[PDB]
Amino acid sequence: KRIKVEKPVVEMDGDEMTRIIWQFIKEKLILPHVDVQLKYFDLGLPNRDQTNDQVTIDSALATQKYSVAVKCATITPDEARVEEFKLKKMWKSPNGTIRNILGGTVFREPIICKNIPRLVPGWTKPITIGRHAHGDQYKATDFVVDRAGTFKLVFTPKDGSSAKEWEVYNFPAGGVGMGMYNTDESISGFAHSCFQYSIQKKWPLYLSTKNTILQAYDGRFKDIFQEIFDKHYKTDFDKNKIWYEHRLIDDMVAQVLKSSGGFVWACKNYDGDVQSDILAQGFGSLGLMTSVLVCPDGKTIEAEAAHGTVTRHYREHQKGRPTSTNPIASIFAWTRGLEHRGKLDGNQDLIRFAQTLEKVCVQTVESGAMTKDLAGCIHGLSNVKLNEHFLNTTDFLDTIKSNLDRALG
Amino acid sequence: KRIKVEKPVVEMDGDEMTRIIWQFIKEKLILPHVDVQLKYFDLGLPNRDQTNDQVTIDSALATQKYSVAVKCATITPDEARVEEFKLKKMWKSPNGTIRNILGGTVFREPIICKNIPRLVPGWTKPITIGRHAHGDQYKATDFVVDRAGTFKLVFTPKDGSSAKEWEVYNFPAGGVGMGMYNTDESISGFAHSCFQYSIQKKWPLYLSTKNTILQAYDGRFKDIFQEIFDKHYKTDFDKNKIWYEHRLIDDMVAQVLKSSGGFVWACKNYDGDVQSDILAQGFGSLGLMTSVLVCPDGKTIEAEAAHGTVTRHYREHQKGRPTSTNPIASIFAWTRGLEHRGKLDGNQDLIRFAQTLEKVCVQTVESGAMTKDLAGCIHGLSNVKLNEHFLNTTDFLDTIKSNLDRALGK
Ligand SMILES: [Mg+2]
Ligand SMILES: [Mg+2]
Repeated sequence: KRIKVEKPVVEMDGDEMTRIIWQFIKEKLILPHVDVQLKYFDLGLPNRDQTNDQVTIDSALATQKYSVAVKCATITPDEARVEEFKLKKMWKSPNGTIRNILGGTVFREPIICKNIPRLVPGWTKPITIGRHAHGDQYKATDFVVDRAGTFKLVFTPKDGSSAKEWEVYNFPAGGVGMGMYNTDESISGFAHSCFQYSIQKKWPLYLSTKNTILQAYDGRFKDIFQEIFDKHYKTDFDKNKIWYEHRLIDDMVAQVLKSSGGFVWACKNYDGDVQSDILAQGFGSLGLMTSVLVCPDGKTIEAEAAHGTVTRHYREHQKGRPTSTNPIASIFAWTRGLEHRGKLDGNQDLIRFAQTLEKVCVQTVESGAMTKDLAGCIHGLSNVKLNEHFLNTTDFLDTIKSNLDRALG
Repeated sequence: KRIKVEKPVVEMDGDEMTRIIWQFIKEKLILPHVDVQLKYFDLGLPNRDQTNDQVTIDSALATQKYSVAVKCATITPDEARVEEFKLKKMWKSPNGTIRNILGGTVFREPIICKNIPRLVPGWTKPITIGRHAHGDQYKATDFVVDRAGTFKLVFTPKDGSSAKEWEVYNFPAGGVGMGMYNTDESISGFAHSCFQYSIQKKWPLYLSTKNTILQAYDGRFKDIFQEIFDKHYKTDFDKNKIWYEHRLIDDMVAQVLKSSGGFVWACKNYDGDVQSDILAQGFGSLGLMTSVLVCPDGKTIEAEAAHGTVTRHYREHQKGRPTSTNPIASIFAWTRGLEHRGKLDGNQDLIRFAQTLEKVCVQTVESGAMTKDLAGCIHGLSNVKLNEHFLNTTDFLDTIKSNLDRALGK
C-alpha cells in the first residue's frame, strides 16, 4: 500500500541530466510508494527565462507556506549559457535567491559507502558543515571599474544622525569593486541552529572566520557566536562533554585535514561552498553528499542536490544514447524532504520509508551495483566497463527499486 | 671562517613561538657561519605598537631598497590582542601592509621528506599555489552597523562621466558591511607571474574564482588571465604539452584533493591563504612549506613561514609545559633569503651554505630525528611519546645545529 501524505511538498524542477534523473527517481522510487500532493515549480533555465526569474521567487514563497521543498540541480548561467539558451538577462543563481528569502543554515554531510575509498585516510568519523545560507558574496553588489575614479562606501542612518563615508580606493585605471553585508538576526539564527545540531549529534562545534583581517565584519560572527554560547548553550555542552571554539579559517582547514572527523563546522557562506566540496571529495565522491537548508523558524526546510547538472551526460541523452549518472544526491534530497514532511505531520510510515530508501541506496553501492563515477573511485576511470564494473542510470535505479521492495516486505 | 656577504638582508622579527625559534636560527645557525649585515626591523607586536605601526612600513621600504627580506611569523590584532598587549589601536595585518607596498605573487609549496606519509596519499607530485598578494579582503573597509540605515556604493569618475550608485542593503537593525577592490594592473601581474612560473616548471596552470556568483568582480580575473594567456603564453604552453584552465573554486578544491599533483594553482588572495594551509597539512605538516613573495620587478623578494605564530604551542611553552614545534619552514625562510641574496651578488659560497642547511633539515628528518607533528604522520599522533618517537623544540634545533656544523665540517 502507498503511504498517504496529507500536506503538500514543494517540488523544484531542474536542468539537463539532473532534470531527467529527477523524473526517473520520482517514477521508479518515490511515487509507487508515496501518495503525496506535489506543488510544482519549474526552475529549469528555459522557464526561469520565460517568467523573468519570477518562478524562482514563488518557489521560495511556496516553501515558506508549505514548509518542505525538494530541489533539482539547476544551471547558474554565465556568458556561454546566455548565448546557448538565448537568455534576455544573465539570471542570478536560483540557490542564492531561495536561500536569501528563506534564510538559515545549509547542513551538508557525506553519504558513507563502506566500499568507496576515502581520499583523506584519517577521517574515521563523518563531519558536518553548517554553511550560513544568507548574505556575504551571495548577496553582494559588484562592478567593473572601466576608468579612473573614486570608489566609496556610504552609510546613511535612519535616526537622522550624520552619514559616514569611507574612501575605499582612488582608481588610477581599470579594476573591480564590490560591497557585501550581513545582519545580526541572520548570524544569530545561524549560530542557534549550529549549537542545536551539535547538541543533537553529541559533537563539538567550530566556527571559522578571518577576524584578524576583516576585524569588524568577521569579528561580529566571532562575537555573536560566543555571546549565544555563553548565555544559552555552555551548560548543555558541558553535560554532553563537548565544547565550542572559534578558529581562524586557514588554521581550521589544516586542523580539519589532520582530524579524524566527528565534529560540526560552522562555515561562513563562501567558506561553506568551498569546504563542503573538500569534505564531499575527501570522504569519497562529490555525488555522495546531502544538502539541507534548515530555516531559522525551525519548521521550514529545503533539501537539494548540491552538485552540477552533468552537461556531458545530457548531450549524450539528446543523441538517444545511454548514460551512467549518480542519482544518490537527488534521491537523498527527496528522502530528506519526505522525512521532514513526516516529522511535521506525525507520519511514522513516511519517516520509515525515507530512512529505508537511504539505507537501500548505500547497500546497493556496497553490494557492487553502482554508476560509472563510483566504480571509477574503486578501479580507476581507465579500467571500468559496462555491465562489469558499473550499470546504466536506469539499471542502477532498477537495482535500487528491487532492493527497496525486498526491504519493505 | 664566516662567509662574507657584501650586501644587506632585511630582517623582520615576529611574535610568540616563531620569535623564539627565529632567534635560535639567527644566533646559532646563521651568523656564526655567515658574516651578513642585517637591517633589523622588530615587527613583534609590542614594537609595532610602540612605533604606531611605522616600523612595518619602514621594513617594506627597506626591502625595496635592498631587494631581500626574511620575515618571522607575526600576530595580527583582533579584540583579544588589544586586551592582551594593551594596544593603542587595533593595528592591521603587517603582512597585508608589507605585501601591499611590495606587490607580487606569494608562491607556496611543500618541503618534501621521503620519510613522511601524506594525509592525502594521492598527491604523488608537489603542488605550488601562486597566491595573489594584493587587494580583496586584505585592503577592505569593513564596519559594524549598530543602528538602522542604508549601506550604498558610489563610483565617481575622475574625468566628468556620470557617477553610479548601488544600494547594498537597507538595514532595519544591526549587522555588518564591507567594501573591497582590486586592480587591472595587479591582476595582470598576478597572471604573468603564474603563467611564467608554470612554463618554468613544465606544469599546467589553474585559476580558481566564483565568477558565476561574482559576475563582474571574479569575471574580471577570468577575462584578464584568458587575454594574457592568448596574447603571451598560449603558444609556449601548447609547445610544452601543458594547458591553462579556469575553474570554480568549489570545483577546483575537489579536483585538487583527487589529483596526483604536478600543477600550479593560481589562487586569489583569500583563497591562497586558506588553501595553502590545506596543501601544507596534506603533504605532511604546516612546518614543511616554503613561502616567497616574488615582486614584479624580478629582483625583490620577501621570504616567510606561511604558518602562523603557533599560539597554542606558545601557551604551553610560557607555563613551562612540554613543547615540540616544527622549525623547518622558519629555517627555509632564512635559506631562501640568503640564496637569493647570494644569487643577486654572485656569492657562490653563500648559495651553497643556504642549500646545505636545507639538505641538513631534510636529512635530519629522514634520519629519524623529528618534531611531534612529523612523528605523528608516521606512528599516529595518539601513539607518539616524548624522546621515544620525537624530540623537543630545543633538542631538534640542537640536532640541526650539530648536523650543520658536521656538514660544512666535511
Ligand atoms: Mg558548491
Ligand atoms: Mg595562512
